[PDB]
Amino acid sequence: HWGYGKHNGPEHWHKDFPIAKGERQSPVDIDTHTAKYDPSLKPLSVSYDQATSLRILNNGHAFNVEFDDSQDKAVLKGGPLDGTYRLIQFHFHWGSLDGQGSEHTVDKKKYAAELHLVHWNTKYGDFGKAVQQPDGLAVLGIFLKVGSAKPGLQKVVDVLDSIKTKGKSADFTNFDPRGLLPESLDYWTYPGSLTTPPLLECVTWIVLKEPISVSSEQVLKFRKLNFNGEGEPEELMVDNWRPAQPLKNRQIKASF
Ligand SMILES: [Zn+2]
Repeated sequence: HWGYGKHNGPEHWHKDFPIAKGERQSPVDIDTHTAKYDPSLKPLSVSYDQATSLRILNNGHAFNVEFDDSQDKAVLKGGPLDGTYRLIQFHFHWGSLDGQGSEHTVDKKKYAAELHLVHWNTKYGDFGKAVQQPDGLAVLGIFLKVGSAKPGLQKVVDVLDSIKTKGKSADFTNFDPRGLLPESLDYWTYPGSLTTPPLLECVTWIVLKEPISVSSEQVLKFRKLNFNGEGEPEELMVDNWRPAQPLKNRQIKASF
């Protein structure tokens, strides 16, 4: 029964998911002065040439664009990672206003939104097994600021009308996630968690330093989605972000 409201939001999650108060929760504030350059970090390898998108789903918390992860089609490797992580889905977190919406923050700065590209470690065979492992997932996080339109985002914006409410899905084949990336793959990395229930501590976070720019009209269309199901009272899908959690005994490493 979790969500983002006063009554079921992030301050409540710990009662059903006690790991909400654990030692490696996400997101976190990235203090750019405290993050250390780690000259031992490899460049990221983002291999999305054969990515096979299938479907877009409104799950009542966000929308997920789902990929065929039955083979090594779209993978993330290198950087802080050992082995091969397969893309399974991406989604966003966003605000009611342009001054909030990201989950990570940079020197306490909040971006308008944040893209998460979710990948699982192929050595665990399936996603459900991977989330039970401390190195099971790699999530590539990309900040969104409001400015110029992102052309590679418009096919997503265009289909949101068709998945307005919880449980609605649409075919979403032949979408190229390379169109969502910034120019630079410079990043921060730290060990953390899923940012929604069940809040499992299974994620190597890789957060790109360079935000992508989207237009006010693009983000306005995200804010027209609904948390509710069809024929229920309208609740706009906005402010689906968890705030920054304690860093505790963790160091954030910079690739640059
Ligand atoms: Zn997310």
